[PDB]
This record gives sequence, C-alpha cells and structure tokens, in this order.
Amino acid sequence: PMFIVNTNVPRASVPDGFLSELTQQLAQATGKPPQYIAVHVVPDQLMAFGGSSEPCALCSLHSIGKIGGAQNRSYSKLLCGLLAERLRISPDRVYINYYDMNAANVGWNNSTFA
Amino acid sequence: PMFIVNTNVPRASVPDGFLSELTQQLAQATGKPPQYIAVHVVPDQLMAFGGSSEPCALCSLHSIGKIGGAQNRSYSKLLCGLLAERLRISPDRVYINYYDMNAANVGWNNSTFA
Amino acid sequence: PMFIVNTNVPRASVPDGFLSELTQQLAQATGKPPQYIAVHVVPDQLMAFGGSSEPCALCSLHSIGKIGGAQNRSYSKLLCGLLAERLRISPDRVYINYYDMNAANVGWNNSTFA
Ligand SMILES: CC(C)c1nn2ccccc2c1C(=O)[C@@H](C)N
Ligand SMILES: O=C(O)/C(O)=C\c1ccc(O)cc1
Ligand SMILES: O=C(O)C(=O)Cc1ccc(O)cc1
Ligand SMILES: O=C(O)C(=O)Cc1ccc(O)cc1
Ligand SMILES: [Cl-]
Ligand SMILES: [Cl-]
Ligand SMILES: [Cl-]
Ligand SMILES: [Cl-]
Ligand SMILES: [Cl-]
Ligand SMILES: [Cl-]
Ligand SMILES: [Cl-]
Ligand SMILES: [Cl-]
Repeated sequence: PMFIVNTNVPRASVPDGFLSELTQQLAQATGKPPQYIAVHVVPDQLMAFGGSSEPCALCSLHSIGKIGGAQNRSYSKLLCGLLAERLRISPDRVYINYYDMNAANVGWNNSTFA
Repeated sequence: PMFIVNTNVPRASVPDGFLSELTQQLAQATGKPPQYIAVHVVPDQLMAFGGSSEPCALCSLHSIGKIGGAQNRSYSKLLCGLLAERLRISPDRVYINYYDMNAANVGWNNSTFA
Repeated sequence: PMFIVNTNVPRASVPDGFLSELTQQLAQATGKPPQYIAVHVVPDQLMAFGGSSEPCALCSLHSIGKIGGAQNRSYSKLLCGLLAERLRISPDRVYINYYDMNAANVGWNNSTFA
C-alpha cells in the first residue's frame, strides 16, 4: 500500500519519526507486510479546506484489496488520529481518498503484481 | 470536492485570493457547499507538457457525484478560464483528471462519507 | 497521457534532459504523440518505502487506453529501467500506479476529450 499526506503544516512541525510511525501503523491496519508499505508526507503546502487555511490535510491510501466500507472507516479513525496527535490537524479538516487497485495496475520491480 | 493544481508557474505569480476564488467558483459549479471544498495549488514544479516547459498545469477534481460528460466539460471551461486569467496558462496546456468518488472511499472526521 | 514521479532523490541528481527523455520514451511506449504527453518530476520528497529512506519513487501513469496487463508490465520495465539508470533508484523501491482514463473524465483546453 501507499499513503500520501499533503498539508499546509510547516516542515518543522512534522515530528521526528512520523514516516516510521505511519509505516508501522499502516502495516498493522492493512495487514500488509511492512516491506510493502510506502509513505509520503508533503508539508508547507498552499491549500484551503472550506475556504480556510487553518491546518488541514489531503491524503490518499492506495492498496491492492483491503479497501471497503468498514475497513476505510477504521483507516480514517487511525489516520485522522495520527494527524491530530502529531500534526495538530483537526479530524474535520482531513480528507482521505481510498483506492482499491487492481494488481495489474500496480508496477513494481520491473513488472506488475498481476 | 477536492481540487488540486500542479504547475510550473512560480509561487509569486499566483495572485492573492486564488484559493478563495477556486473555492467559491467550485462551490457554484458543483452545487456543493463551500465548507466542503478543498483546494490545493502547487507552484514551481518541474514539468513538461507536449515536450516543452512553457506554463502548464496538471490538475484533478474529485467529487462524490456531480461528475459526468456535460458537467466535466463545464468544469473544464470554468477551470481553464481561471488558470488562463490568473496564472496565464494556455488552456491547451492544462489537463484535469475527473474522479467520481464513492462515498465509502472518502475519509473525513475519523470516518467516511458512506 | 500523464506521468508523475515523486522521489526522495535530490533535485541536483535529476539529469538535464530527463523530462524530455521521459516524454520521448513514453511517446514510443504508448504510441501517443509527444504533443499530448505531460511529465512531472518531484524531487527532494519526504518519503519511505518499507520503512526505509533509501532512494525510492512513487509514480503514476494516466492514459486514455493503452493500459492493460501486458502493456503495464512493459511500461514497468521501461520506467523502472529509466529510474534506475538516471536517478539511481532500485526497481524494487518503485511503485507505479496505472490509470486507464475515460475520455469524458479528462479535461483539456476548455472541454474534455470525449
Ligand atoms: C512479488 C511479491 C512477493 C512482493 N511484492 N512486494 C512489494 C514490495 C516489497 C516486496 C515485495 C515482494 C517480495 O516479497 C519479493 C520477494 N518479491
Ligand atoms: O464530494 C463531496 O461531497 C465532499 O464534500 C468532499 C469530498 C472530499 C474528497 C473527495 O475526494 C471528494 C469529495
Ligand atoms: O497492496 C499491496 O499488495 C501493494 O503492493 C500495495 C499497493 C497498493 C496500491 C498502490 O497504489 C500501491 C501499493
Ligand atoms: O491518452 C491520451 O489520449 C492522452 O491524451 C494523454 C493523457 C491520458 C490521461 C490523462 O489523465 C492525461 C493525459
Ligand atoms: Cl470492509
Ligand atoms: Cl464500521
Ligand atoms: Cl485499478
Ligand atoms: Cl453530466
Ligand atoms: Cl455539453
Ligand atoms: Cl471510488
Ligand atoms: Cl495489455
Ligand atoms: Cl475514468
């Protein structure tokens, strides 16, 4: 799986260890091997949520399977929790787009997962 | 709705009020409340369009519904118009990917919209 | 079509002419004219792959058609090859998401491709 967070929070406010924490927490939530998990954090962005530039985040989680109604609610609680605790972003100023990818549409190591 | 613009135009060339104008115009266009609209502008990017690095933009609009043939043509006219007027980007150097998101696949506020 | 590469490798390590090389190689691979190919490279990113901050890349290729099982395997070999040779990123630390876009969902030049 791949998790991306884009935020207007400045780089200095992203605490040490954040990428590792995301990796560990996502491995456990998705059930996928930790070696599979990619994480990407993009601070200092020019963004607004509801017209306001108070701290906010726009995120995505791509996975081959492990995406669905109940699973996505669980991921959102986990991820909003982390963004609130670590980046001080209110959960109501976070969007997360979930993508269930077909194995044939994910390239890795010169080939695909298909 | 979430709207993202990635561009090679420099930050100083993004005028005051641009995020607010996008928020307002997208609210009117999508029929969604502005409180729900997120906008994200990413200037100073290393990009090429059609084999040149003249001003260009790669964008996305995600919405739960309000996506379709005629609607997307209307959004493109609106958004290319704004990018041309405000960022001086030629409409023929803009791509906008449209995504009709299922409510279960959009996380917000510790849950999803499902 | 549109190709995006996000990577932790430094900007200075991206060779002069890399964008043009991607443009031409993708034109040949997809059979699409170079005038329609957009490329976007984002260096110096805060990212991890398998919990490791060694060089890695997260990429996407969007195309109207020319996406599928065999084609994506071929694109993956091509693109991992280029990232390895030019950016010194190991293929086993690259993900590429493939998207077959409907023409109605791709905006361009005040309209869509539909
Ligand atoms: C092909 C599949 C098993 C696989 N996918 N994948 C994605 C990211 C990191 C490692 C791996 C991995 C492996 O365990 C090596 C042994 N091929
Ligand atoms: O679309 C909506 O109804 C909304 O209010 C929010 C939204 C957030 C993210 C996204 O990818 C799509 C919609
Ligand atoms: O889920 C798996 O098995 C992966 O290898 C993860 C993954 C899923 C979707 C993506 O867009 C990127 C990576
Ligand atoms: O496939 C084509 O015909 C294209 O015009 C290139 C393209 C395809 C999909 C995109 O999201 C962006 C550009
Ligand atoms: Cl589920
Ligand atoms: Cl539930
Ligand atoms: Cl898919
Ligand atoms: Cl429509
Ligand atoms: Cl129409
Ligand atoms: Cl969806
Ligand atoms: Cl194919
Ligand atoms: Cl589509």
